[PDB]
Amino acid sequence: QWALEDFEIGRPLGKGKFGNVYLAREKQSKFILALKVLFKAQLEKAGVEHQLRREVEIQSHLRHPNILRLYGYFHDATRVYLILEYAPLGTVYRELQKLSKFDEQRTATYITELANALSYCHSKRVIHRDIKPENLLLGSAGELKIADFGWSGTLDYLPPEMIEGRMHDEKVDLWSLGVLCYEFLVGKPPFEANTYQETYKRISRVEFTFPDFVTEGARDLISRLLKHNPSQRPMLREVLEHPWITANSSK
Ligand SMILES: COc1cc2c(Nc3cnc(NC(=O)c4ccccc4)nc3)ncnc2cc1OC[C@@H](O)CN1CCCCC1
Repeated sequence: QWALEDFEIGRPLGKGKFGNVYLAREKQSKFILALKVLFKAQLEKAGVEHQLRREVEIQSHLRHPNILRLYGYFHDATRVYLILEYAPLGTVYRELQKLSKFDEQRTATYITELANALSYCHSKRVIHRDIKPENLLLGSAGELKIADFGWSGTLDYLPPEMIEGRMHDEKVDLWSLGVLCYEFLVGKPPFEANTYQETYKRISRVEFTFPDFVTEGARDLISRLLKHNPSQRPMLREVLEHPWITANSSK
């Protein structure tokens, strides 16, 4: 049983459509964490946000070093509160804008962290279909943390099966992994274009190319992951064992 009076509120970390996220601290022990405040009146209008409740139930039973922890939640008369693990280094997206693009060691280490996390999720019957840089946070040691932002995803990261209105499964996560590996190395997504229509067309036809600096091992992995036919994509164990991943990962 938590209470608002148990925390000291600090600076705003980000803004959303149903409330904000603040840096906070437990008064007594002085423990740093993140607090998200949502307004009921807002939830019960944008839809029947019982979705929040299901998502909170699901997220609170996941324990992995590469998945952001939901420590708990409570509510009062007008607000609902989520107590979250704090990520000191911020978003991967912000880090990407600063460096322009990552080198092979950093990229390979990140892909390894995500495959492990996605593997644990699949065994828990949890499939994302979403995992943008903006939604990837960094811990104290620089480790990746997967957060739950789309609990309520532009075209760039969507797989062919989806925009083509077919049925999907856990194979969408392999596609996402390919788009991300590419964006990390090149600096931008593989199907980006001036119009929505052209992007839709390139994804469906799987039309993309690599800049000259991209390595052959990197091209190999990404070409295997971005397969039109979902069943032609490798298992997560095959990604963790790919020669390019093994050679450049710092472990
Ligand atoms: C972008 O800035 C942030 C968002 C965060 C954040 N956001 C977040 C919001 N919502 C959720 N979750 C949910 O909405 C949810 C819903 C249902 C069920 C479960 C979870 N998870 C994480 N969580 C934790 N830490 C965060 C840190 C953030 O920024 C950190 C920087 O400032 C620190 N700064 C320090 C100095 C150098 C530069 C970086």
